[PDB]
Amino acid sequence: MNWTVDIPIDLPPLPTDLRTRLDAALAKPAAQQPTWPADQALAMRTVLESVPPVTVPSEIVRLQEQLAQVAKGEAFLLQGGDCAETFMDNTEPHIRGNVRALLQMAVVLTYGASMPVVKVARIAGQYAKPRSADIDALGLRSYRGDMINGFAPDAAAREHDPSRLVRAYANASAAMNLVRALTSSGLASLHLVHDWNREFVRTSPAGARYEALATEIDRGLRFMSACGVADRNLQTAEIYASHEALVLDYERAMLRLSDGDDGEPQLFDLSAHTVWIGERTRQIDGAHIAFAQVIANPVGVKLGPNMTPELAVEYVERLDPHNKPGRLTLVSRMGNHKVRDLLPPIVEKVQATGHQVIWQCDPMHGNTHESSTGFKTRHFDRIVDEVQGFFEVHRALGTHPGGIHVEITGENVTECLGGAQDISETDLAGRYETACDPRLNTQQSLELAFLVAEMLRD
Amino acid sequence: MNWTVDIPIPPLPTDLRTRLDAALAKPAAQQPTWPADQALAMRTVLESVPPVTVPSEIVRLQEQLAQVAKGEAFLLQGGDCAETFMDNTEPHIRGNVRALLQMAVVLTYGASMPVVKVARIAGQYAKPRSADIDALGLRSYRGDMINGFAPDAAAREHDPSRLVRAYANASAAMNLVRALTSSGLASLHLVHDWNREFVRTSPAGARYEALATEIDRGLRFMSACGVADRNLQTAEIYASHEALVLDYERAMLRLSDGDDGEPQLFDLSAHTVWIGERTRQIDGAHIAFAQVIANPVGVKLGPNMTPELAVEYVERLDPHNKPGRLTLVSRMGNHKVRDLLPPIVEKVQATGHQVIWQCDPMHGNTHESSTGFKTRHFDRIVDEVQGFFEVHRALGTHPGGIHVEITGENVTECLGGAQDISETDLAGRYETACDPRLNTQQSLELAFLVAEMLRD
Amino acid sequence: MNWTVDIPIPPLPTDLRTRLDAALAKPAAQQPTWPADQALAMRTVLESVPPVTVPSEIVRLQEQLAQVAKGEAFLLQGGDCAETFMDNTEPHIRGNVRALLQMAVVLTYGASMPVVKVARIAGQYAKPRSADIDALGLRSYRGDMINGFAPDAAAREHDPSRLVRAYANASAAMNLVRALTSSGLASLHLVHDWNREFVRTSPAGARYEALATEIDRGLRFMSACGVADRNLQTAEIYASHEALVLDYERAMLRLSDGDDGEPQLFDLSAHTVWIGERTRQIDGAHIAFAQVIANPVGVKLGPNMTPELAVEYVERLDPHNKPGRLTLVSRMGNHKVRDLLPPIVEKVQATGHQVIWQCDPMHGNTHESSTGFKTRHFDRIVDEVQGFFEVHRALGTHPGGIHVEITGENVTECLGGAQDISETDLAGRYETACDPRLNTQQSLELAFLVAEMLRD
Amino acid sequence: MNWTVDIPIDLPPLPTDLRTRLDAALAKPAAQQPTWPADQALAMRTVLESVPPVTVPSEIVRLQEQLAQVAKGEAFLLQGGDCAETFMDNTEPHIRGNVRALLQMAVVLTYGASMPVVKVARIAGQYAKPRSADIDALGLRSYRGDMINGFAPDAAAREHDPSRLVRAYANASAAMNLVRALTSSGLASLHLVHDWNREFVRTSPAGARYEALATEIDRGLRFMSACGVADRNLQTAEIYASHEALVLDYERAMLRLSDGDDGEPQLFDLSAHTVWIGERTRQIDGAHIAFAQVIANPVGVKLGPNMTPELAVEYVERLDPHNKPGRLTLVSRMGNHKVRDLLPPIVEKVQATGHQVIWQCDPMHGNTHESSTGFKTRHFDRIVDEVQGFFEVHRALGTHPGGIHVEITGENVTECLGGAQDISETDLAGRYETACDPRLNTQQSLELAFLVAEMLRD
Ligand SMILES: N[C@H](Cc1c[nH]c2ccccc12)C(=O)O
Ligand SMILES: N[C@H](Cc1c[nH]c2ccccc12)C(=O)O
Ligand SMILES: N[C@H](Cc1c[nH]c2ccccc12)C(=O)O
Ligand SMILES: N[C@H](Cc1c[nH]c2ccccc12)C(=O)O
Ligand SMILES: N[C@H](Cc1c[nH]c2ccccc12)C(=O)O
Ligand SMILES: N[C@H](Cc1c[nH]c2ccccc12)C(=O)O
Ligand SMILES: N[C@H](Cc1c[nH]c2ccccc12)C(=O)O
Ligand SMILES: N[C@H](Cc1c[nH]c2ccccc12)C(=O)O
Ligand SMILES: [Mn+2]
Ligand SMILES: [Mn+2]
Ligand SMILES: [Mn+2]
Ligand SMILES: [Mn+2]
Repeated sequence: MNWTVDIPIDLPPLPTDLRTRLDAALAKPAAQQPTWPADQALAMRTVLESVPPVTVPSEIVRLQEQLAQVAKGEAFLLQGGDCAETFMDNTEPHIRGNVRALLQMAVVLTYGASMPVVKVARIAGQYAKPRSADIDALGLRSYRGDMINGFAPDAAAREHDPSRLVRAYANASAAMNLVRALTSSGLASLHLVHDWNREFVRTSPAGARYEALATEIDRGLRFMSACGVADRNLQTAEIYASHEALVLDYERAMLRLSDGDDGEPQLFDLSAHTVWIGERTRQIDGAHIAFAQVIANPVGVKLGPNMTPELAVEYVERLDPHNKPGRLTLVSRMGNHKVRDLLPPIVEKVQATGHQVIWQCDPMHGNTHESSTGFKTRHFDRIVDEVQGFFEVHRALGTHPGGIHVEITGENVTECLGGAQDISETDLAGRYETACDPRLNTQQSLELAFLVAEMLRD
Repeated sequence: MNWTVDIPIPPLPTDLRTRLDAALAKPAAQQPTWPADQALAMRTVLESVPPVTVPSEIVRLQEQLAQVAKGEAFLLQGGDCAETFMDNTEPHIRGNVRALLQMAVVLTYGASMPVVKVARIAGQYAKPRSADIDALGLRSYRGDMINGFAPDAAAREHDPSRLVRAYANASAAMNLVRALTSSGLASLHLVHDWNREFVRTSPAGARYEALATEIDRGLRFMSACGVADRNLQTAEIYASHEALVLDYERAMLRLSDGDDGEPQLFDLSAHTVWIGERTRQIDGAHIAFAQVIANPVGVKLGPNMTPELAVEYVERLDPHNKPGRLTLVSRMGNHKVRDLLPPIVEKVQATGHQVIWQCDPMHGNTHESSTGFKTRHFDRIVDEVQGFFEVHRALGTHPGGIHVEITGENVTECLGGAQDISETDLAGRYETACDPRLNTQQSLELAFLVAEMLRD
Repeated sequence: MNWTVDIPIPPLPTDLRTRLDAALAKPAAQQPTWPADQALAMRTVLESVPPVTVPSEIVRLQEQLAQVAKGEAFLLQGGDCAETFMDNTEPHIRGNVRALLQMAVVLTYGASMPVVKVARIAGQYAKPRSADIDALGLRSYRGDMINGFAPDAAAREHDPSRLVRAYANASAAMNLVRALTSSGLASLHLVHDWNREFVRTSPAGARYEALATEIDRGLRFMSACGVADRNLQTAEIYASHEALVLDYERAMLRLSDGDDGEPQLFDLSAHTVWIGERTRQIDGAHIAFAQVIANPVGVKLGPNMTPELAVEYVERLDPHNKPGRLTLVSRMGNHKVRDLLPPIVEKVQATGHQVIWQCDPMHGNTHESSTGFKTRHFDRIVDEVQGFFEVHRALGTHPGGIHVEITGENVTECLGGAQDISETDLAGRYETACDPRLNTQQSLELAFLVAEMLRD
Repeated sequence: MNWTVDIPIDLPPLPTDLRTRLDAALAKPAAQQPTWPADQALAMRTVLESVPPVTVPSEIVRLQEQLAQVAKGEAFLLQGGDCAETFMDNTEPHIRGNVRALLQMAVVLTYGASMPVVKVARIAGQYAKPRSADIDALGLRSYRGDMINGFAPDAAAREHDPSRLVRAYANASAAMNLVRALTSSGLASLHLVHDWNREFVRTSPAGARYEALATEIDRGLRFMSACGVADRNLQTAEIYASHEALVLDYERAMLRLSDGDDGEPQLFDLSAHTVWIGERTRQIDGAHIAFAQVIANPVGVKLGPNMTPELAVEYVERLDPHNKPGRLTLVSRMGNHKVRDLLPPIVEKVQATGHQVIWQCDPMHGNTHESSTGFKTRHFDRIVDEVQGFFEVHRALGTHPGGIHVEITGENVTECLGGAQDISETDLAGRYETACDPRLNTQQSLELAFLVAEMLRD
């Protein structure tokens, strides 16, 4: 009839002082919010206020410690996953593939950087997106991600449905459960992950190019074993969860109070470990920035080509008022043709504040174009070149190129042009599967890690 | 108040399909009565969801249960009698995880060997009933996977959407159990501090002070010897429930890769499951389903168990003689266990198979109070574990573990303990959706008492 | 019966040469009387030999002694009163190492904190004498570094070749101590098994059974919690002796590299040394020598110690306020310790320096038996440690350690203990070349008793 | 007067059954023995029978386990030190230097081999040597090593002096004490040792040649740390002690019985962990081979160019009668011009026995010549080439090139020609300090390790 099933829905409030501060923050204007009825939103938030959290505060405190090391130039941040997760594709094979692809990158980057890599997935919550246009090319209300409405090009599917708040949480908690299982039970074994990398080198069209570094890494691993390193710390990995904090109904409902066995109680957003604010919602006096101000999680802000040095400093002063290294990550996405010019005066001005942000490169979102064959796509070479320029900016300034933020999948999709597979405009039509932006496929994402490893090694 | 999910629009190896079909074609007791087409829709949803557990965890559990079977570890299994969707919250889950960990510390010290920790959690949403009409003249409550606790006819109708609600709640609970155990709740030193606070405040804490202090001095000894808090920071808590609703269990089957031997069916709704008294028909679907899955399994054994039938369970469910694959869960009643258990243990031991012998001291010791509550006396619960130990000591066999129903809540559900919970007291916080649980103090007191059994 | 060694045919920093010269120019008590030119030849040999210890070990010991001084570890120091060349054998060295380890296990459990293990070994070859003529009318025996034990005049002549014989024996003993401690003698589980055998066979083993079993259950708990035998397989035993013969100690000085701060003189005849009652003249060469070397040092404090003099030792020997650099070693007599120690501890604590307070319960409790033997009563030895603990408990200060004279041999040298060694018994195996030692059973019994003091 | 000092000398016997077997073995003829009086030898043996052992049996059992792994192709044996230790040069700086030089080699070989390296020093007992001629070029009785007589060209010094048995033990136990201290207290820290290697690359004349591999190793080490390997297993190293078992008075006096907490009591030679029998004393029916037969230690036999395949098999049958992998090491020293020809039929015949020996290359003792300027010397290139040929023999046969046995020192001596320093015949006169054969100096020994690492990597 509909080919759906309906699932029926049937504790103490947050402290009054923290709620008072939250309410003053959320009184600010919020861009890009769903347009569902307030009373229905309230009902769904009330459901979510009672569910088990996706993450817990001690994990977020640990992440914060590891991100402080990144900010101080003593680790590197890898952040990667789908552009937009869908409920339909939130499956074991797909989750496992994206976790594998992230781990494979991390091995190569760890060796290249000669320092720890903090692994943060875009996963278990990346279900909401902004739109510039409220009507899409089919004359429909725009798809806004599965937390808000449906991808299917159908008017009914596109109506904003607050029950998707609860479907999002179910999907997020189920995905996170599996990410925890996979990372603690042997998928994330260093030797197993490297074996996958060896197979990539064996079969890639440009594997000859990456053979030398792959063999080095292999000889590094075998050296560890030769020296009598026990495989204990090598058996499991930590993968943290992240998404864009966009739908404030969801994020506010997933706020919890820490139990104060750590230093004192505060608000954590336990929908994720770390979240970032996007280019379309980072209004300095808007609700998203004010929400980020109130929560204890590490946070990031996207910085595009219109960014000024002065506005960047404002973000730093609002979001890192206590000068905690790693609390704030500034995520540059300029375009490969602009990054070398636009980034330096922003970095200089922010460095002069005495604060220590993480400088992270997003080489995807500034390098998107439309193909002749009608697909939204990005060229691999432009993605690579923005990271190259980003490294050059930091090397010239003596600052730390702190990490990358990429959109990838373990699927063999045909979404970005180029790479060693030499994906063409024609090829795009084969497996163009993204519900939003074009992702690096599993080979392209690994090839990028090898290339960035060589940047790190210089 | 509906959320809504879409019904999704590589085949099993032929032999596994054949064997699964044959198992599920056998008669199955205690199944919900809902329409086949609606059940199919829900199963098709569940066949696509992320699993609650993964096969490598289950293989690890099997290794650790083999050590139990060989007399080199002890099995602690505990949690709610029935999880509810309403009470599937962070505080409640944290409390039950804490209560299990607290027990495990005391039992680990008492046993002088590792304790395998298995929660009744993230799936324990279905129960059998002897009668389909209850004392109020309603269709019986069968757990939140099947129908609703509320005493009205509409709530008690069997609703297949509860299959998917059960999974949602299970996966969210399991996520949190993983987080809590890897991120410091399960720190050995933190858990023991809770035990010290119990001794401080219990009415019979004087009784348990000496052993508590011994444990404390054992922990400090580790630190004194330069043991780093690496192995001590985190714990493994496995998930278990009664495999009852075969619509749910069959939909949560996944095929392993052939990285370990050959491809097998794992039930990834849990790490380990057990078959109950009312569904363990030797030629029934539940026992046959258990034969087809790779998980470690248990079978409840009540007072009508024969030595010969016990051997037949062993031979059907442990056909490859894999130590720890099968757990036999005695629940006899404290007045019967000493008499009924020995000839069952003797006969099974003579097979050359190595089962885990596990004591369930709850389900054989239930009575109704004057004040109308289903309850159990603490002293009878303790005494069945005592008798169980005596049976094994006399035979030279391994008293392998306990299976108890507990909660971290301060409920008033079982009589007695050091709090001396009375029939009157029961009315205060009788919160269980099914059987009476040991509250958090009673569960810890039981662990101290069983530690003293282990030490003798 | 001579082996023969050749006299070997970068200058100190000027300030260290100046300070060493000034120290050694001060008056030195209790020195051998042998010709300067012969002493010089021997020192020149010793200036070229491989050191018994190395500076990084001494820096590590200093770190571990700082933890003792801060109340976070306990110091066990024990071995022969006087090592002899004749008894410097594998069995004897192994026995004394075993006896020290056995004590350390019990004390570690009792203290609930790490025990720093320091043997009187690999150098303890020289002793002071109050009288230069002994009861037989001979020149007194002064230890094998100086002259011979045999009661005849020729053997008692001071012989500087014994300097080099002492080093040879020391370095050979230290080699073996290193081998034994890294290669399984010092395995925690093996050492505890020896303790279990003692409880099995001692006449008062019933008395110590409960604590022995507690310790056993503590060890098994570690294993149960999945502690790997990595940290448990090996132990560190440091070497110590009284720094008495300044010809020997000065020849065994080596200059550190400047990898840790600046170059310093280390005495590499040992890890730590102490200055005795008869050589601790505040303006004498021994105290000045101790000021110049980087090793942790101790000073013996007897019944005539004032609080003011104790403070002067602290200020001279710990001028930089480095916790654990100085150990003050109380030896008062069991009848005096409670009275004499408190005002010394109070005054020193008020300085803001953190010394190690260590009990030597032997040297203040020596008497002569009817049957002619120098002996000590076990009960008086125990009682001085008891009083020492009482002094510290009353003051809120740290009873930091003990310094005892023990052997792994079944000798008959100290009266009493559970064996009830009598005056008659003494004649059986009175084997010490100087003071009466606790035998292997008495030394272990003492550790059990001091563990109970630690537990109160 | 003499410029010496005299040191005066002042327990249950070994079991009667073991002594009976020992006496039957030592009844055999023994070559190259000192000629001191029997009654004086007996007195000195009686002294030594009572001294603390240099090594203990549990260490030797552990070595045997690690050598079994070498024999099975899963580890590599490095054995190195002075040709002849002297008492005069048995000092802290010299011992420390030789330990450092061995460790430096081991790091490079571990990385190159991608498997553990068993580190065995020629040290703490290498005090005795054979001679072909009983009169030397000065018309004196030949120097036979400090255990027997004195190096000084003086008739009195050259008389065989049994008190040197006890001086040898004193020196051995003092050296071993220090080797234990150094290896457990931070000299043997992996990172510290590698830093020395970095400094060598910085300053060697051919450091450009070895820079790439040095940097690889550095990046391997930093990878370990990046992956969160704790520096516990990396802080200390095991260095075992070895010498040629030549003077049977010494070796027999240092026999001890194991305490039988291991499987059963037997005779261990506790003067060392492992000993070998030389080319001049390996008579198949001689006392040295029979002594090696009776002791439990791992043992080696030198095989020179006159070796037959049949005699090699005889050694295997006498010395490894229980087919214990690693118990026997066969140490080829052929000459670089002969090894490729002479070794293969020996390896083939021995492999066919079903026994697993360690095949170890001694590239020194077959490659010695006299310079025009009068010095006994070896060319670096010939030393390297014999190891090269040795590897080629094993690669062709599918057998395991199991290790090397070299004569090295941490001193900057001028004893072997060539290397990157290009040591000439003229240069030899500068620091020719060996009491017997020419050693690789500290730079040459490290350069050899780099070159053999490249052999391992092929
Ligand atoms: N693909 C998902 C299926 C899903 C994930 N978590 C839950 C929880 C409860 C029911 C279904 C699911 C979906 O379409 O939501
Ligand atoms: N486990 C040690 C690691 C090590 C420590 N120092 C060194 C020096 C050279 C090689 C290795 C090591 C080992 O592999 O022996
Ligand atoms: N206690 C839960 C609340 C809830 C609603 N949807 C989900 C999804 C996943 C976990 C929990 C929940 C209930 O009433 O079902
Ligand atoms: N880390 C060691 C543990 C140990 C090993 N053997 C012994 C013997 C006695 C006491 C302790 C130990 C240590 O704590 O010294
Ligand atoms: N007990 C020793 C035996 C001995 C003789 N020379 C040495 C050298 C090193 C150690 C011991 C010995 C003694 O009588 O001196
Ligand atoms: N390896 C863990 C140690 C541990 C950590 N937390 C707890 C709580 C209760 C018992 C033990 C542990 C283990 O033994 O399970
Ligand atoms: N160079 C050494 C010095 C030596 C080494 N060990 C001992 C023991 C006793 C006396 C001297 C030495 C030598 O010439 O023997
Ligand atoms: N301690 C882990 C090591 C590790 C395990 N799996 C992976 C995968 C990719 C990189 C590293 C690791 C860590 O460094 O995160
Ligand atoms: Mn995107
Ligand atoms: Mn129940
Ligand atoms: Mn004394
Ligand atoms: Mn040589």
